[PDB]
Amino acid sequence: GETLSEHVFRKIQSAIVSGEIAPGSKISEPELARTYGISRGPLREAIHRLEGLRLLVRVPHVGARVVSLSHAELIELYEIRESLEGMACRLAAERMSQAEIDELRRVLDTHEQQEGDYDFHYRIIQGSGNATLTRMLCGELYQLVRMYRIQYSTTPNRPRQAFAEHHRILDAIADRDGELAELLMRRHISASRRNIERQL
Amino acid sequence: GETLSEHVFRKIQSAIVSGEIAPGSKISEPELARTYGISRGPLREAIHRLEGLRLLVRVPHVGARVVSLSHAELIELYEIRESLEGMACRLAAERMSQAEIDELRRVLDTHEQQEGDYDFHYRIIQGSGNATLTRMLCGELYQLVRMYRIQYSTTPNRPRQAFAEHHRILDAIADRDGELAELLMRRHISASRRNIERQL
Ligand SMILES: [Zn+2]
Ligand SMILES: [Zn+2]
Repeated sequence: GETLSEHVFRKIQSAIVSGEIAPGSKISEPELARTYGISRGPLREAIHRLEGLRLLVRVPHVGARVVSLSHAELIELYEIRESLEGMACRLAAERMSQAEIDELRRVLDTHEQQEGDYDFHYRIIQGSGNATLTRMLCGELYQLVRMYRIQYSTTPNRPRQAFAEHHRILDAIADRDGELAELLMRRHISASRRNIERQL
Repeated sequence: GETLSEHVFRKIQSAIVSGEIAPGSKISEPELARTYGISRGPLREAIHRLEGLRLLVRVPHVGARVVSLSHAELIELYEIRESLEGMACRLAAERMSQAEIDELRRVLDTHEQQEGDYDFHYRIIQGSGNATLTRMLCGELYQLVRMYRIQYSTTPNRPRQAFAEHHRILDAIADRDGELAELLMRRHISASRRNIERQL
């Protein structure tokens, strides 16, 4: 079972990621507490966790604000993403069983929108054999990625460019070439960042 | 101000890291709740966070256990550490102001034990200009590092070997060579892992 402080966290985290609460919105704490009817005891525990995930920001006199969704935060998020997703492909090419790679191939063929992208990257991170890697990618970093993409959709020709990048990454993992797969993942993540930048 | 669930978390996290609670120890939940006298409402919120940090482990019928401190967990922890500390040096050589580098040089000269190591790595991660990087290194990963080193001290000749490795890393950062500094950091982190492995 979950605690009350955890139920409030994820329901707030979903409203921020999906866009129900706009970026930069001031969080009315006694007001939002009336929406769920729970004391401020465990409520600060929820807000403090969202500040650590850099979904909210602590303003010193005023209180908590939804993150700026700015250019500097985008560079911060894709720096770590490039390093973590890169080493995930390096370990996946080393550790993914054969049957794991064909399953990764099926998911690619069928999807031939942003959740099909999640499916491809999720297996690779899972195939890396590192649970701490999954917590930082799928648990923390992918939450801020999801709310940049909702506010800034992909450009018309991106899904075709990104799909070919996926095929080359999978082919390097199947060939057990971790050095090439890490390099291809970095280019693919860097291409995703430049897409969001062109719409800021 | 902090919440009660957060006060209990850090006091438990300190007892696990320092070694007051042995690795693999079964956590008696109603018993440990009597030690602090707080209901199980916010208590599960503390245990769940420690499982995410992989300091505890959830056993399905029994409950929570202190982490195994095994060889597989050591490889998991130093995989991410190599990638994150490596890119931290790459960004630090790009972004650390001049005055930041001399300050990093002073700390090295004076310390010429495991907290002097923390001081050197802390400035570099701080100099990387990435706050999310600091949260994952100093906040989460360094907690599991601290409890491996307490249970397994350094070998007699390690501080001399590690000190020279620090001087070469700082020299690459001062020369603004991010590619070399990232490579030197990886070798230095890999050397630290092999030290702990020799005592397992
Ligand atoms: Zn993708
Ligand atoms: Zn060191």
